[PDB]
Amino acid sequence: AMKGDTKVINYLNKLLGNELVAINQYFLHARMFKNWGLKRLNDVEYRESIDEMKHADRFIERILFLEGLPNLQDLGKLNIGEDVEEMLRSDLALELDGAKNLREAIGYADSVRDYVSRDMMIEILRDEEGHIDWLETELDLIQKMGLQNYLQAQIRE
Amino acid sequence: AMKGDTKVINYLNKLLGNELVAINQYFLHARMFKNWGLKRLNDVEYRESIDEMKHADRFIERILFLEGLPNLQDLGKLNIGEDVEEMLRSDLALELDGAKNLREAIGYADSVRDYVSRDMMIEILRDEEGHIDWLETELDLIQKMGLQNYLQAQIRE
Ligand SMILES: [Zn+2]
Ligand SMILES: [Zn+2]
Ligand SMILES: [Zn+2]
Ligand SMILES: [Zn+2]
Ligand SMILES: [Zn+2]
Ligand SMILES: [Zn+2]
Ligand SMILES: [Zn+2]
Ligand SMILES: [Zn+2]
Repeated sequence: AMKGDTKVINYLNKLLGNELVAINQYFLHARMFKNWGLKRLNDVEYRESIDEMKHADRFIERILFLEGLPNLQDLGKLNIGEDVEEMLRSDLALELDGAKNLREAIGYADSVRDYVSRDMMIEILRDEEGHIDWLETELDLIQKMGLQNYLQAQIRE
Repeated sequence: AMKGDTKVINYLNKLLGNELVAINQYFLHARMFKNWGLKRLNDVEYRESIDEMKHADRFIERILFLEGLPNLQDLGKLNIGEDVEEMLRSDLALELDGAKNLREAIGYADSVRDYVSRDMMIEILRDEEGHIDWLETELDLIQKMGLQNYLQAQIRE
């Protein structure tokens, strides 16, 4: 029961849209992984999709508490990718942009004393840095091994 | 293990994108309803969101079976709406466009003897006509009652 900063609400709406794009992209990648028998990749995607759903729910709850309404930007075109490397590299692109947006939002909410919105986003950003670390690590392994050797290494004994 | 019609795959990708837009919009509406204490509205949304997730999964599975890959169009801007009538009227707009697209796809898959894709979409279209009926009925009740009386009538004894 309070009216929040108008720029804070706009940030929260931008960030919510980011989470929804990521969840859509996870929906497609999971099924693609599963079809190729890539169970370890599928299980990480699935698990991170749960993280993002939790973030979106937090955003919407915060917007509603601030007497704002959910109102999304153009969510654009997804770049789903055609092979595993491209899929993970697209995910990394989304994640790095989302983290950039989160930092910007955090700086601004902090600057205007919206410390509840700030603290929620800080928690979310910690989750996203974990997502980034995972992607970077996998992509570095694909570069080291070559994609086909990497994929062959996912096959279960 | 077969290669499907290229236009059939493009239809399936278009229709999949439709389902993802609808699921995003359900995610936002559910939480908005829940916040306003509109439990009956929230429960229908939630339940239909489950239908749409099932449809998207069918589409992706069919695309993968046809040796296609998931590849989405611009999913655009959602019109979330600012009051209950606007929210339901936006849902009706999505649903009517999605049903139009499904009929078009059904006619074409039938015309090229892709009767498995045709039959899957027919099943999906039956679900969507149910969604439409529900929306139209609620919207007719809002017109009859006025929105405020309608909303007051949702309140639980
Ligand atoms: Zn992914
Ligand atoms: Zn997230
Ligand atoms: Zn993430
Ligand atoms: Zn490379
Ligand atoms: Zn809705
Ligand atoms: Zn559907
Ligand atoms: Zn529907
Ligand atoms: Zn009206």
